[PDB]
Amino acid sequence: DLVEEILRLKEERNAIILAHNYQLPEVQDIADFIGDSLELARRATRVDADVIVFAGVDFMAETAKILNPDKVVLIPSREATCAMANMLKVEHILEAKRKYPNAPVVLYVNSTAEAKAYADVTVTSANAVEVVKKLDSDVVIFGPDKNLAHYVAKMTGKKIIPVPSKGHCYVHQKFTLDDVERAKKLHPNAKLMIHPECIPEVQEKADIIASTGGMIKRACEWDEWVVFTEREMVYRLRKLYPQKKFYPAREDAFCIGMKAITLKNIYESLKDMKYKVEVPEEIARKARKAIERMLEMS
Ligand code: SF4
Ligand SMILES: [Cl-]
Repeated sequence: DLVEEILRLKEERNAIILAHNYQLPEVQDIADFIGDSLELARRATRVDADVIVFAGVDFMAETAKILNPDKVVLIPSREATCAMANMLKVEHILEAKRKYPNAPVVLYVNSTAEAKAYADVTVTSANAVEVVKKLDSDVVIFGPDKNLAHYVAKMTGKKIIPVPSKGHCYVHQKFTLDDVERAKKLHPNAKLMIHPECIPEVQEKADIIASTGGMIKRACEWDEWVVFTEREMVYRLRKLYPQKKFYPAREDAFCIGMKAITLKNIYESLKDMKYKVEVPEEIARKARKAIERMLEMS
């Protein structure tokens, strides 16, 4: 019984389990806190636990370690990785900076810790517009997601240069205008909640544009929603609001990296104290500073 074993080991290890909204239902069901990556990392800084088991992808566990350097942070599989974050290389940032010497570098939190060390400021989907509006430059380097960059450009009026030029999340890139039309045909009383990682023409059809935390916040505004994000978010929303109706926008919006994590490797993570997440000191210090500037600018 993996659940019973996990619960006992969590107590033995003085551990907290943090799960991203895209984790499998059986993982969400054993987590202590569920949410998006930055919010989970922040909430753990106020928790008296010795060990964090991060049920999510590598950059999320890295952010938890950056903000909780004094805790052991475990990732259940090193194959839990983010294809979008991995598209942004330090080279891309430096090459972009050498080309636009006066442009600030704004890093979406969905990005490696190493990339964060070169950012002037980080952003979440929820604070990206307010942060970028406060930058003096009308030209901004933004990464790694070109679709979020386009949304920020629209809402700020600034020129936003995506780094890398084609950075994107393959899960969110799948959604199309045909998916929007089908959603309205199959669920005519639903409103559309759309992640800003979706393509701009799909963003324009949204009733609300928000990442997963904002979807949870704004779900109270209507009783039926079609959800344009990774499909496990539907499970999360149905558990939060059993009185509402939620429908996935697609049959295939599946993040392979998120689903590298299973109940069995959460058990093995606590049993064997693996896999330990470490962040080099200089990267961690610089990544912290960009995050702190984000919170001051928002
Ligand atoms: S859903 Fe997209 S952005 Fe999130 S971890 Fe998976 S690949 Fe990365
Ligand atoms: Cl994600």
